[PDB]
Amino acid sequence: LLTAVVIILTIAGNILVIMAVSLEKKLQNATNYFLMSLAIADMLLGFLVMPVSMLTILYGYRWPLPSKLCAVWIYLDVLFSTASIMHLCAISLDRYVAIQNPIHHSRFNSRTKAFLKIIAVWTISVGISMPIPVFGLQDDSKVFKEGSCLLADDNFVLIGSFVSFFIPLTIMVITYFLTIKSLQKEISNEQKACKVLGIVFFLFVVMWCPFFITNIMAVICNEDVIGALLNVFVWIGYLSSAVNPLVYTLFNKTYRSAFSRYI
Ligand SMILES: COc1cc(CCN)cc(OC)c1OC
Repeated sequence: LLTAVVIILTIAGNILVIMAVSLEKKLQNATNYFLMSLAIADMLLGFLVMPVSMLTILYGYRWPLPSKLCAVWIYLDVLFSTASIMHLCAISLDRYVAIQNPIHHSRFNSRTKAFLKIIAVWTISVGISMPIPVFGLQDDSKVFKEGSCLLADDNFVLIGSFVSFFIPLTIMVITYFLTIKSLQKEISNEQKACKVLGIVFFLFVVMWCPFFITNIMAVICNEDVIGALLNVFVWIGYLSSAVNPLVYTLFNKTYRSAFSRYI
């Protein structure tokens, strides 16, 4: 099956990134520590969540797993997906701040800033993903629907899709536009950086955008077609966790050398 390839690529990429950060003396700085935290989140998703979804695919969408375990499963899904999304948003904000005024960025570029950023993004993701365990375990009807298990809370879906992908999307759009308008004011290094930023932004938009917009159209509005579209797009969005470890690292020569050495 095609879904078994994605889990293999996710875990392979995150192992390679983790060993590249940990076993290299030159890559150990704040940015690669934030990237390591992102890789940790993507590994936790691709280890605890995606094989369960593959078992759901194989089992005909009746839930073999315990019912109570589905609510915590949705909790882990939302937790790790939000963690990845605001990790990318914080990466984009840090890139814009470091590119617009590089002198003032180096005055406060210690490891304390990176630790505070990691703490902030994980606390934000935990707070966003907080109600699913508390309300889903008390009432089983809020997470189950005719054997299949999905978020049946419409208002929670709207709020947690507006605060997790419609604030970060506009933040990333604004920072990408401003970073493009900042580097163009000045040179193959800057053009290569612009190409990399554009590739990253458009890959993120292409990978993640259809899932949230069809999730919104599922609730705000033919049910089988929308359900199948959400079914395909939630697996398309899982492919982004196997792409961010590669794209954010392979543009460096040291990362390419380390990945060729370790394999
Ligand atoms: C918070 O954003 C979400 C992120 C995912 C990631 C799914 N792989 C699923 C959701 O609903 C279950 C979300 O809330 C609507």
